[PDB]
Amino acid sequence: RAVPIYVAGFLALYDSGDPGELALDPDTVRAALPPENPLPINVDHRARCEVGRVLAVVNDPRGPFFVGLIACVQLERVLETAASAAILSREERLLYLITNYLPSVSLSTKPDRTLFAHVALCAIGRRLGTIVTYDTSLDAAIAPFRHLDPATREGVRREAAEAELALAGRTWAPGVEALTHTLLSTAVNNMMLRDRWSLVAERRRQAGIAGHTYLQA
Amino acid sequence: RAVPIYVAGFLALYDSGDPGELALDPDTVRAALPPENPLPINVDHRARCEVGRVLAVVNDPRGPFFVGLIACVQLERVLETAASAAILSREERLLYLITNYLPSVSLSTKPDRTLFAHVALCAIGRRLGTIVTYDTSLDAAIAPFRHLDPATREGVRREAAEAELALAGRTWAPGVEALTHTLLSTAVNNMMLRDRWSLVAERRRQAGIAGHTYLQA
Amino acid sequence: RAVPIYVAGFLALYDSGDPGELALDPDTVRAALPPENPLPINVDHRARCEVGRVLAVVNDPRGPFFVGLIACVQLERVLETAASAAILSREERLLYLITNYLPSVSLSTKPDRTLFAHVALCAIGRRLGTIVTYDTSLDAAIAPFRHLDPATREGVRREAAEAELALAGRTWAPGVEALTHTLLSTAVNNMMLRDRWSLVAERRRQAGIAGHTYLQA
Amino acid sequence: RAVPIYVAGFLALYDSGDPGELALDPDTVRAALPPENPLPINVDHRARCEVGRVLAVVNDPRGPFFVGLIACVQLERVLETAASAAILSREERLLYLITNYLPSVSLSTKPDRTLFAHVALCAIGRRLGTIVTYDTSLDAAIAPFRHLDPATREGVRREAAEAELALAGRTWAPGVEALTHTLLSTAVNNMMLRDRWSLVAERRRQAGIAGHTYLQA
Ligand SMILES: *P(=O)(OC(C)C)OC(C)C
Ligand SMILES: *P(=O)(OC(C)C)OC(C)C
Ligand SMILES: *P(=O)(OC(C)C)OC(C)C
Ligand SMILES: *P(=O)(OC(C)C)OC(C)C
Repeated sequence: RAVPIYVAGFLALYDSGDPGELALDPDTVRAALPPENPLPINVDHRARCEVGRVLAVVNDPRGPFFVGLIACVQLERVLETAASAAILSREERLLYLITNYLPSVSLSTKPDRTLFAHVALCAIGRRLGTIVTYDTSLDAAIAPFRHLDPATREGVRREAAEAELALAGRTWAPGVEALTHTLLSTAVNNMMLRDRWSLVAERRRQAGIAGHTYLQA
Repeated sequence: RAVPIYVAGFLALYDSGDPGELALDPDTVRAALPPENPLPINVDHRARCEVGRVLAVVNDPRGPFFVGLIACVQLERVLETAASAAILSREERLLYLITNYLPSVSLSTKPDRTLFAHVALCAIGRRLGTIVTYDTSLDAAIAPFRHLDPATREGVRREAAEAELALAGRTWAPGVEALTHTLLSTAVNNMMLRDRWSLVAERRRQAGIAGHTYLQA
Repeated sequence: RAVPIYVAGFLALYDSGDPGELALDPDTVRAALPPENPLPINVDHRARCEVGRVLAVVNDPRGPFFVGLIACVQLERVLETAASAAILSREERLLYLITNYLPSVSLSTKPDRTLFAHVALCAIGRRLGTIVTYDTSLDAAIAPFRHLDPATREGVRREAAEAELALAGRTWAPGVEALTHTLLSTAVNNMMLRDRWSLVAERRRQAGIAGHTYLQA
Repeated sequence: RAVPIYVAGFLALYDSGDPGELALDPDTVRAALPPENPLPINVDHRARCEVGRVLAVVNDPRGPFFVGLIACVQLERVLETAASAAILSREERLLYLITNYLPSVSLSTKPDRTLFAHVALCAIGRRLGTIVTYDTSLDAAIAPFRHLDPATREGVRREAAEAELALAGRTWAPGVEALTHTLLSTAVNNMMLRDRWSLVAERRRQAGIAGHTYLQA
């Protein structure tokens, strides 16, 4: 019943100019992989809102790149119904809705294999180039990433298939009201942002994302 | 328990440049006042979300001006809790939140006394100069309005005091989930709006709003 | 200077219902691979209009799938200038223009390795499911193909990279006037088609193409 | 060498339902006739492509009707050669081709005698009932028009004979490449038109065109 959605994007870009604290480097990422424990995916750090699971994190010459799976029907409905949409097809309407509402990732860290805590989908992340892609196929989710080492692609596909076998069939169900409140919060807390689409456009460029994306920026 | 909030603003400006359909003129407004029936105030036209009542609508030389009352504790909690706010005192926080989240009014019309149907608080209205002010005192809510005919002030104060006497003590209770779902909707349907704060700044100027407003534009 | 464009799509679907003559089967395709000689890519069978080269043809359980490269700047200009376009970005404008003008492939056959003669880009092909995809990356061109054996993907990527090494740097230049006349011909000869977009939509479905494609059907 | 082709049709219908701007009325047309200066005929408003001349424009009770002459051998060759035609006799092939490729007229206007600027042959015009007829005889070109005031016929024949005497022998020669580039453009800019033949069928009915026309709609 749930539309399995794949998210892909950089958790961080290595020499991007992230402030002192936020910055991530090759050796620290090297030491965090593979993660000791699975990285759950939640909405706007509200840890009650688990909606998926990070399948693979690969250290790309540009930064730690990841691929996740979101199998949550409540998240679908809550979004589908909120959209008193004027302006398609079907799950594409869903792709269009999640991409533009939740265009960024945000990695939380607690060096060793337990450094990476979890990833949160959000409107605007704190590190650069953190704009993600959503699609119903892993290959389709990673394709808009043109500045990606060939090895990263081949490795993220391999790990992601195995990883899927485990949580095969798992669906998350955080609670429609929990979901509803969490997304209102994502809006209310980002209302004071002067034109967020500039940042989106800018960070989409830094990530090397290009193509016929649903992202309207 | 509810913090009575006063909304004030122009429902429309007379010679502003509103498209054919939306345009309002002095004669039509003349004929519509006083309203046959009280004007309820709701959030984003979702009639289920009645949160207040329009006390006075005076035909100012510039356009139909209004003053309304919002007495809803659910709206307060729904907003207060969504704000995982970083960044003043108390109900001022409340003022700050609603002002920037729902900065515009929108008058629905069904000429005679039954023309004006209701007013909806919203992010961006379709008529110019429709930026409102919120405050815990009627006098405070109308003060930022500098291009206001002296008669309009004395008239809007007089009717408001009376009008309040009737719905004195009334508190609206649409239901927190209805509120929660309506506000997310306000957020989702306006996500593709490029910048928005420009329009808010422009239309604030048009209305002649000036002062130490919570409106961050 | 030329934008290398990748085309991908089925040259034919195995049990699709193609008329007696046009039909292709597994064993006949098996016997034609690898092609004795490279398969050039031309516009609407006008053999003077060579604009690219077929990189790989892989026998997929569904039909012979191929991946080609178009490196032609004249084709770019002729299209870019014809489009007195109302309605983006850049080479995407080019992607949008070539996809919707030339949405199909047409394989010409002269069984043995010399069966496959060449492929022609055209508006509407004669065999079913022959709707192609164009993109600036091979991976991005094949991603909209969801009903594709995993082996096909891994094989078409391997062959295509090697093949590219040979014609690396090759650009085609058929002649802008030749190009101009050939494309007018594509239009004039398909004018009598009652709604071609129905077929496009239909044959896009038969191919298992899905996603945020430039193809406006 | 050129095959003189006669075009006939309504430049506009009086009470058809043309949007605000495009709408034409009897008085304005009255004032515009006769045209101050001859009306050249071109392909798709590209003023470089003058291919004929409007002989008569008579104000019929239904709308401004016209009869024009097209004497251009390049247009003939450009069309004849583009058609890698499968599928009657000769100049009839020519009739068949132009009729279905450029089935509509479009009157550009700059009220006084200088209102009408020129008419452009095109695929789909913006005003209703603008479907034209082509033939090698004026009488043949106006015959399909059944809802035509008897006066209009006798008037349009009379002025046409005279008008011809002046531009008697004139043959236009825009240049085959100009022609070739203009026609591709006609094709590229109308590629996103869903169906088109419906509109052609509808507007043929509106004009009151009936008969054994080459127009395949
Ligand atoms: P993330 O990018 O934050 C990590 C640095 C913890 O963004 C949050 C604010 C949603
Ligand atoms: P209001 O300004 O609309 C009235 C014209 C009915 O704005 C709506 C779209 C929230
Ligand atoms: P192709 O699909 O034709 C082969 C069968 C030779 O289409 C042509 C008519 C463009
Ligand atoms: P015509 O009908 O346009 C006039 C109104 C100028 O059609 C053009 C768009 C070819």
